Amino acid sequence: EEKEKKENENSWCILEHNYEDIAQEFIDFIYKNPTTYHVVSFFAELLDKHNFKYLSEKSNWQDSIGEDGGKFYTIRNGTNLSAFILGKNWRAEKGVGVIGSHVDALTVKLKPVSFKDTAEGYGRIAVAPYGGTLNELWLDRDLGIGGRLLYKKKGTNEIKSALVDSTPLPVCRIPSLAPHFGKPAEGPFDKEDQTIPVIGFPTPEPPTDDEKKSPLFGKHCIHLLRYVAKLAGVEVSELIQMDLDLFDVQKGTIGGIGKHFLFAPRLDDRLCSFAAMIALICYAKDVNTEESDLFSTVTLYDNEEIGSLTRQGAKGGLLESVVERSSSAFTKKPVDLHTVWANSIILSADVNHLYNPNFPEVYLKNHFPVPNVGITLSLDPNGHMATDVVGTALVEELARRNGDKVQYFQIKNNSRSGGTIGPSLASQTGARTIDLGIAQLSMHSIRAATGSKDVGLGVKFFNGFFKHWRSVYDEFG
Amino acid sequence: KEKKENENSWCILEHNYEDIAQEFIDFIYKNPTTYHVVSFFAELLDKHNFKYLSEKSNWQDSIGEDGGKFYTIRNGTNLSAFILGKNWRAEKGVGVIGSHVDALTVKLKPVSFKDTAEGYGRIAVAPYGGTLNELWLDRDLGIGGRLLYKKKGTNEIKSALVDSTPLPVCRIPSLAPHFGKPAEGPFDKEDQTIPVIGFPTPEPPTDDEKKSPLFGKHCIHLLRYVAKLAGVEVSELIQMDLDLFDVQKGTIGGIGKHFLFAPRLDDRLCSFAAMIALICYAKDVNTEESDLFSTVTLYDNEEIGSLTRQGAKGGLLESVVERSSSAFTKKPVDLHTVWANSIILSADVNHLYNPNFPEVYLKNHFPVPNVGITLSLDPNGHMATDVVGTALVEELARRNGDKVQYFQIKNNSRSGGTIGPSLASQTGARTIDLGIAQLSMHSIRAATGSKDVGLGVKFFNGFFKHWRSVYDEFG
Amino acid sequence: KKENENSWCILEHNYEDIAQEFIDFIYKNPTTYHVVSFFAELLDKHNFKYLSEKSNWQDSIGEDGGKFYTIRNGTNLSAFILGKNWRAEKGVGVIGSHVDALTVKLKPVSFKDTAEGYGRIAVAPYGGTLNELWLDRDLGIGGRLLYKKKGTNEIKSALVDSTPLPVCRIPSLAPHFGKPAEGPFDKEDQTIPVIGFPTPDNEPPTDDEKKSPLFGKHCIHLLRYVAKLAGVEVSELIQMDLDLFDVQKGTIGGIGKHFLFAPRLDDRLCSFAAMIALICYAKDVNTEESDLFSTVTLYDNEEIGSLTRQGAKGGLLESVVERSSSAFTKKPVDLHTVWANSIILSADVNHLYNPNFPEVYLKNHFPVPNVGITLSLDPNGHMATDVVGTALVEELARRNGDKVQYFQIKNNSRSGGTIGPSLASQTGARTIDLGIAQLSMHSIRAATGSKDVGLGVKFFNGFFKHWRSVYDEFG
Ligand SMILES: C[As](C)(=O)[O-]
Ligand SMILES: C[As](C)(=O)[O-]
Ligand SMILES: C[As](C)(=O)[O-]
Ligand SMILES: C[As](C)(=O)[O-]
Ligand SMILES: C[As](C)(=O)[O-]
Ligand SMILES: C[As](C)(=O)[O-]
Ligand SMILES: [Zn+2]
Ligand SMILES: [Zn+2]
Ligand SMILES: [Zn+2]
Ligand SMILES: [Zn+2]
Ligand SMILES: [Zn+2]
Ligand SMILES: [Zn+2]
Repeated sequence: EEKEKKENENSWCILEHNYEDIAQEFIDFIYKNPTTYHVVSFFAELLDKHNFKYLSEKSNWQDSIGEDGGKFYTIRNGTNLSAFILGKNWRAEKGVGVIGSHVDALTVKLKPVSFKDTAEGYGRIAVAPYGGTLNELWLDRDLGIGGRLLYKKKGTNEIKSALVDSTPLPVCRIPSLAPHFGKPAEGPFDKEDQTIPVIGFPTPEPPTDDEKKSPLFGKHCIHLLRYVAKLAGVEVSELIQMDLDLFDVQKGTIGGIGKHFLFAPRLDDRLCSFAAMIALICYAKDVNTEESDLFSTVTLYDNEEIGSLTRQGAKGGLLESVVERSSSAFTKKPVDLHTVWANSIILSADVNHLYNPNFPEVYLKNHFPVPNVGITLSLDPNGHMATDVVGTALVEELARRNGDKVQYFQIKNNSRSGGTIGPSLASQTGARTIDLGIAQLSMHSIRAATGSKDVGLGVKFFNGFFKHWRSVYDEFG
Repeated sequence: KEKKENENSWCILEHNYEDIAQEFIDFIYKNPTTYHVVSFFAELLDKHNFKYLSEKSNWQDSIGEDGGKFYTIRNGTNLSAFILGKNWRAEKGVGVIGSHVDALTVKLKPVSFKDTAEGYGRIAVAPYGGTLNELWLDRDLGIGGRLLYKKKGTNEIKSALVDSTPLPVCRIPSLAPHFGKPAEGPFDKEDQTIPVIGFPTPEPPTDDEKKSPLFGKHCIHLLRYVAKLAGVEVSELIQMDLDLFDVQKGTIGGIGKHFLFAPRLDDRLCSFAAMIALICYAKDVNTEESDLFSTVTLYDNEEIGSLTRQGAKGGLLESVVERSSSAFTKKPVDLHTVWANSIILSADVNHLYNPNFPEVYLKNHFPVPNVGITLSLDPNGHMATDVVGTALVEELARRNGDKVQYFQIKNNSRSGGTIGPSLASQTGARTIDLGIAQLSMHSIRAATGSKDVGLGVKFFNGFFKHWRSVYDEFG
Repeated sequence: KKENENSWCILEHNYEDIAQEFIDFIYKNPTTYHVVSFFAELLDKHNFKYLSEKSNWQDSIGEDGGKFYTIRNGTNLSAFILGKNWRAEKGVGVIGSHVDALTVKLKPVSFKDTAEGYGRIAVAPYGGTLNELWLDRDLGIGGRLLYKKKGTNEIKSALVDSTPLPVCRIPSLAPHFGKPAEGPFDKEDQTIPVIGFPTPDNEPPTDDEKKSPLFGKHCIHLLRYVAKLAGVEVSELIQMDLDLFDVQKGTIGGIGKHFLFAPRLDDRLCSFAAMIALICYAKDVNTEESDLFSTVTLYDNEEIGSLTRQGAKGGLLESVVERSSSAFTKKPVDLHTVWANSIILSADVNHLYNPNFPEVYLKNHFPVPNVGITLSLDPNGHMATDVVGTALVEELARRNGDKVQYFQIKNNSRSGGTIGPSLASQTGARTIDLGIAQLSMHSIRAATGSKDVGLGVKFFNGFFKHWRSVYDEFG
């Protein structure tokens, strides 16, 4: 009972040097929450279990947050979440300790009309890529279906939503052509005409009159509508709309001959999102908000893989909104947000690239990370990352204090860089922003890899950030 | 009787789609530049009892507890009209239609002067967006836009709009195919697609005309002409912002009159439909009794990416809502709560199925003429439309008796972007990309359905009436 | 006193002194850090009070207004003068420029193994550097060191500069070797700075030196060198952000001394000219009497797209005006009214006519040396300049006795973009892109007219004196 509670804290927050348990919780998390909707829902439920109070965006917060502050979260669009801890003794000059990550991952979306005519008896579905999917890595993979259904119960005018998930059933697969056929079997393949998921081969019930009353009748195969309705526990007639993903249902696993690796889908950026959220929860356990003088948050964004210019992406400003609304409700007096942000540190936590020993020519000597060491700073002099000399120094100081190791990633001068939310958050807030993350192999694959210790090592680092960033940043004044 | 007949034609109350189609054609023809379009809507708003508010003055003394019907203009090319009900509160949100009034055109260069070329007069021009291609060759081009002038013996700089219509002052002449390879396009936009304005025979500049700041920057024939159109002296002209545009008047067409052919549909088609819908809706709205905040905001510079003060990224919508709500309550307004409860229709024209290019249209995701409004859907952020917005629009249409169509690109194709994503992130409000579909977007002369203007007006009117009620189903 | 004012502020037609001060400024302040520090020291000497971003400005700015400046990141500076009689309807008179220039940055780990005895350092390009123009140039090293004195927990900053010593040179391969000596060259493997060729008798690292966080990240000779320049121990070094730059001092040139040759003109030329205009202007402003709000805001990261906290998109201008106006009045300020009445000059260098490349310059739309400020015009959103802005600057010039030139690209050419569109969009204010024209933009060593620095200062000084009065004629 009491020993199990101590052992639980030790596993989740790596207090007894137990990295294996947190690695498995991450794997289970990825497997049980295939879509962005599931991930945000998982964290929402996690936050409820650790006494964070949900606040709706749709209502003013002046009545919900008082002088004692506390632990809160809000959700936008079901895909964009911000959790935060506000201290009774917080002032504008203390700033905010932020970790910003994204919860969207490369996937395949069902088209608004997924219906395709049968092709020599084969059932197929019309889909679209979200980011750079539907390539050769997506061929011959077991694909489940899941996401958000919108429904309206009979004899009501309420539109409600349900999350669905076929796991472990792979409902479809994108079949490669056998190499025996020659040149037609050689990639790359047309994302509209060639990489189409095969969902069935049915044999010889037709649609009922009630099923035909569904808004989605004609838009999707009657078998599909029946299936998702059964998963949701509603009638076909009640289905209003849907937003469904196809995703790899292969469960993650520890691997390598010495178990040094973790293989799993959708690491970018659910890896950092998970580690940052668990760190927040671990940190929150020992925070009395009545005595604290800090403002801490993890904010999770959608649509980072498509450039962040949506209301649920980093450019939509959920962070800025949360800090403005909370501080207004907290003090009930004029808060200078420019002073707030000038004293803040934002960690833009996004996965970066582990050294791949089979492609040494793309990695910059002395500026790549390796597995199971620690967090990696993303450095770039051309604005792809927001990291600057003070932020580098802050993180290195933090790590030396907390016993963490820090690695570097920067591109070769003849190479090219990805871009993160970091520059966007820095510009929108005016606050010093540091791009960093847990490094991984095979980013944007359907199944990626990181170190087996790296989930725990990330949790450890981010926990130390929340504990010590304010004290460390004060050295620079 | 006359007022009942006008309401039927303009607001499609008696099922009359012909008249509103003709008014749209007349509107496009009579207002060739963005300046003219904004001026048209300003005059229209004045006639329906909307009060102009200047951006340069604080609105607290102009808007009170009763709210009302208002509009404002930035740069002469960015206009926001709004209806603020006396019983509005932050949790009601705002119902917004955002469209753009800029269209592909050709601009006179700051110095339009060119030396005569074997006797031919020509003017130096620049493309605004993807113009000066083969579709702009051999078209009758009028000249028009904004002149800035200063009356002689005064210091004030004033504005006049000018328009040569029906006179086409110039034409970009194709080379006869007889000459062979030189006559094959594409053509150089600087050296080959140059408007020919005249061929003058053997008065030189007077001493007064030389006092013009524009003397030497434009041909004296041109300066005299635009001076005459504005009713000012050449000496008084300080600057100008002039377009060249197709003066071919729009028309109903097709063997069964199913089509409307007209220039500059992108996006004056949705802008007109949304604005007429707002005026129709406003006729039956008592602002003393209303609990809603409704707006149509019209932007400039969308075709060049919206990053100007008069484009979507310049934030006129957000400013209007902030200034209105501060003046209205005279107390702190939670603008985050306002936008969280809002719906933005990003109304921009999308693509009708072209039966001659079936390979670029996505099966089950193309619109056809004369059916209804088309949702623009995109999973990679080119459009702001999401699952809830789709369901909302479909719910709204089922209630109002409208039809809804889909547009989405093929996976192996390419998509343009709209202001929708910009508005969504700037406000944090759910934004829905949709519009009236058309053929031949970005041509000098495009086409849509002859009923689509009226169908568009009907849908947007339905939006203003029922969006709040329908969106409450999702809460 | 009068001789100093006449030299700096060009009051007795002395253009050579200010040109030489500019050359000295460029030579003594090679990095963005030095440039901001130079302007900070200049502002201090002219009685502008420094305000930290990290504290509320309520206790530093009162109803009297005054002369102030603030700094973000050591590279983003905003200086401003706020009049006691200022109100929202007077707006703000803004010059916005950038102080970052194309350079070469040391990598976070600059260490390289010796290569047949040669010492080299690992570096990266900031903008389009490490090309053939960067070969065979004498390169100095300088920038910001972070250190922590022994027995303290205080991270402090020091600026270092090797000038006149060129520590580095990127050596071209001799043409004798043939094809390998033909560019372009790989920026990672071929354009690597050579820093030395050490001999055995450069001592081994001491135990204290090994305690540095930077031990292993840079070779010990480099660490010892930068420690000696800052006056600290190697062990105390925490981090560094260092540039490589041309140490060739600028000069007046041409057979008639019509030119000025110097490195890093983009955009320290306009920044210097704008800042000196502000100080010259500020000498005769009594803030107790003034009703104006004036600012020069200097940005970092313009050359890489401005999307950082210290770039234009980070909003230091907007922040300055909001914080100032809040502390100034303590009765709420309508910022939308403020910006609606404002003028922003986006002052960034544009392109002088290069007579060797006539084919890329647009006839009647290029500037020449020693005439005056050049308006940057573009109808596709690369610049923010509009017809009213053009007329304002021309009016202003006519009143102050300045000359104005034009720059616009040919229809078949390509344009760069400035911060102008960003600033116009973020504020909603009318923004005018203009600048002092130069040859050879983005070279390691560029050129402008020898009179153009003074002509720039004179024009910008005229702007601060007269912009409010002139813009009132357009109302
Ligand atoms: C050669 As193919 C278009 O079938 O990948
Ligand atoms: C766009 As990314 C840095 O999540 O691969
Ligand atoms: C070959 As050509 C420039 O006359 O279209
Ligand atoms: C830039 As567009 C969607 O108006 O063609
Ligand atoms: C031809 As080479 C890559 O040595 O510049
Ligand atoms: C990006 As630029 C207009 O300073 O060359
Ligand atoms: Zn990614
Ligand atoms: Zn990522
Ligand atoms: Zn368009
Ligand atoms: Zn459009
Ligand atoms: Zn530049
Ligand atoms: Zn520049």
